[PDB]
Amino acid sequence: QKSSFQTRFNVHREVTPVELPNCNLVKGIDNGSEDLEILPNGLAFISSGLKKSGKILLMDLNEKEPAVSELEIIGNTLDISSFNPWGISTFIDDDNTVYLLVVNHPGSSSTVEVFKFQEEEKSLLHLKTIRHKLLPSVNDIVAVGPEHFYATNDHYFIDPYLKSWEMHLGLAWSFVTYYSPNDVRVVAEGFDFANGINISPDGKYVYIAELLAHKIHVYEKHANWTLTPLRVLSFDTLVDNISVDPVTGDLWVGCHPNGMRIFFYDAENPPGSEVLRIQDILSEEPKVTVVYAENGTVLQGSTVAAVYKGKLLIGTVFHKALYCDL
Ligand SMILES: [Br-]
Ligand SMILES: [Br-]
Ligand SMILES: [Ca+2]
Ligand SMILES: [Ca+2]
Repeated sequence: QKSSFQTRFNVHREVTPVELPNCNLVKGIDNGSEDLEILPNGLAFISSGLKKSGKILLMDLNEKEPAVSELEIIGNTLDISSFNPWGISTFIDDDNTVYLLVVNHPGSSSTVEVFKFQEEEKSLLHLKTIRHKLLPSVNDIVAVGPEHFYATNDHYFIDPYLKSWEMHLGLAWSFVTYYSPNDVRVVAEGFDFANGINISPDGKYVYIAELLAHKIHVYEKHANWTLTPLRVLSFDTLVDNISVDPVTGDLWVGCHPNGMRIFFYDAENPPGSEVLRIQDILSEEPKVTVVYAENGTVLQGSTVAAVYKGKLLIGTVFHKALYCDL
């Protein structure tokens, strides 16, 4: 028991540094940047202020030193006042409309909010609130249409007091749901805190991070939307969000080296950050490289990292964000 805790929360881990030439804190990000996603054109959406307001931020990564702006959410179908965004995902339709899907925790429950991005206006037009009995505790999603996605539930329970028991007992009842207007079903289950999720650029593989098991599961994804287990990779770190580079298919993964520091926050012992790159994920020996790692004297609690034209943007649960030369 105390032993399965020590191993799940990686309570002994310390971080060997892995430095990058020229990293700057992103001015204006001080209360989290837990998930982010960069469009083919170099615009980056970042969710923030996870639990100032909850906000969706925008950076144009083509700029020299991109400044962050807050997107204005418009519409009457959403109460912005309890907006508490977590994972996000984007979907670009055949006419090039950009949809942004955002996991929301307005109180103890979960929804997925769907927005249309209005580029000229720098605004997000709310379209729909999605909720469902198979989306009890949503952590992140990956969109495969305007209202179609796979979602991880990082717990089975909705009530925060039961969630906490569920996590501490190690039930491993976290699960993944495929959501679409006519067909919502469980596609995988039995995880110890499923969390990041993404898809290969050809749509044939789904990747799921299992935070407290320290694993990334690769599933074949089929024409009828079902998933079947294909590979599992293991790590000496808590894997959080997965980003996928569209040119190569590489995974870029934000990680928490030591789970004690990220789960029991202590300002005198803050969590560090760590970013992995994973290549040739189907091969017999996937290539895993630590691209960036530190103990938190600069960036605390890295959750996500993605690359665009030689630059690496790294977000955190509740702290800052870093933009680096690769
Ligand atoms: Br519940
Ligand atoms: Br750490
Ligand atoms: Ca995401
Ligand atoms: Ca997370």
